[PDB]
Parts: sequence; structure tokens; C-alpha cells
Amino acid sequence: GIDPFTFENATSDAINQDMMLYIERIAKIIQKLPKRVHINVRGFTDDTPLVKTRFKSHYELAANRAYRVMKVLIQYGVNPNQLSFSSYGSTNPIAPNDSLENRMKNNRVEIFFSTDANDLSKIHSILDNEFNP
Amino acid sequence: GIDPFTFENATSDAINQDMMLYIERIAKIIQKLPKRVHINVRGFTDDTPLVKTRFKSHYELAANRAYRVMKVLIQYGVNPNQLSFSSYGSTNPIAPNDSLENRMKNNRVEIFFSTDANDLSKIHSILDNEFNP
Repeated sequence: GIDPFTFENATSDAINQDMMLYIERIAKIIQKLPKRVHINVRGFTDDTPLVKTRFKSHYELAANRAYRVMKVLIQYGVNPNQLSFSSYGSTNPIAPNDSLENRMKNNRVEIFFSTDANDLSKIHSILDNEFNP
Repeated sequence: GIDPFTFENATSDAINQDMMLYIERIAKIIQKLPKRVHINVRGFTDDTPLVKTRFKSHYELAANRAYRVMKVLIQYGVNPNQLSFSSYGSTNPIAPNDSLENRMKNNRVEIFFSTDANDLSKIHSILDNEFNP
């Protein structure tokens, strides 16, 4: 399956260089998709305390992450008309927050496609060509 | 009359220094509002034909105006977690699309507040404090 954008720094919204390149690939994929497909960039966090940062809440942290990924997709030519962003904060974890390994799973941004039934095949086919050799 | 933001020309998404000042004023207001109130930044166009611009459709234009305004609101300190943007293209004109003057009222971005009955008063006096005798 396709990978989400993982934030290794549990308390920041910083997009490093490896992640920028990956966002760029997804951007290239997105612009090839039919125009009636929209993209919702969703933001998540673990439950690491936020005390020594600027963020008041995990929602706020996840919003910044999703917004920033969205910003980057636009940088690489995705039309703002196909885009939106959402924050789920520390709700909806992939894994429980017991260990460092599982907490990384929770520090991510996920891409959601909004598509009809016919455009779903096209997305499927386009994603297959670019991601699986 | 708390006015929308009105763009300079039919096909432009440029935010002039005039509009910057006004968006900043709006950002100050938003930051005084209760945390449970959210802000949707709505973009519109007139129905001026789009040749000789980058934009392929009015929704792309309207989406770009609204995204830009939101990006500015954040720039001036508004929590991304309280923000979203929407494009309405040339739909929902506030005025008939005849004279240039009227077409321009349609080239605009509007701010919608999402609020419960109780936070509605808190928003009223905050807005009144800022835009009335």
C-alpha cells in the first residue's frame, strides 16, 4: 500500500527533504487524475506532550501538518480547487501510543481521494503504474 | 456593512496592499473569537470569459482567491485548525453581471463564521466593537 507522510519529529510540522520529494511524486500523480477527483489532506498526531512548543493542542499541530502538506502540493502545481485539509488531532490513531515505533505511525498526514465509481478505476490504474514497478 | 474582499480585476487573484490591511484586521478579529468558532473563506468570480489567463475555469480562479486569503489569515496568526476555504466559481453572484462595476462586486472573497447560538453574541459585540460607533 501507498505510504503516508510520516513526521519523525513527534512535536513538529516540519517537512524535511525526503518528504518534500515524496509529496512531489504524489503531486505529479494528482495532476494526472480526472478533474472531478478532489484531495483531502488529513492531519494526525500521537499523544506526545506539547508543552515546550508553540502548539496549544494536537488538533493545532495536526492542522499545521495537513495545511503545510497541502501548501507543498500546491507548490508543485496541484490546483487549489481540488484541495482541502483537515485536522484529526490525536484522534484516529493507526497504532496505540505505547511505544516510539507505534507513535511514529500516529505522526502522519494521509491523502484521501473523493471520487465517483468510474473515476475510482482510473485512480487505481494511475497509482499502480507509478508506485508498483 | 463588513465588506468582503474585492479583487482588482476580473481575472486576477492578486492581493494588493489595500486588501492586505483589511485581511489583517479580519485576522485580529478572528483571534478574539471563541475557539469553537470556525472560519470558511469563500471565493467567487463574475462571469467574465477567461481567455488570456492561466486559469482554466472560474472555480480555479475563485479557489485561488480564497486559498490566498486564507494563507494570508494564517500568516497573520490565525490557527489553521479554525480555517478552511471553498470555491464557488461564478455561482451565487451578489449582483447582476452587467456593468464592470457590478461584475467587480462579484469578484470577491467572503468570510463565513460557523457558530452556536451562544457564541453568536460574543461575535456580534466583537464585530460591532470593530466596525461601528
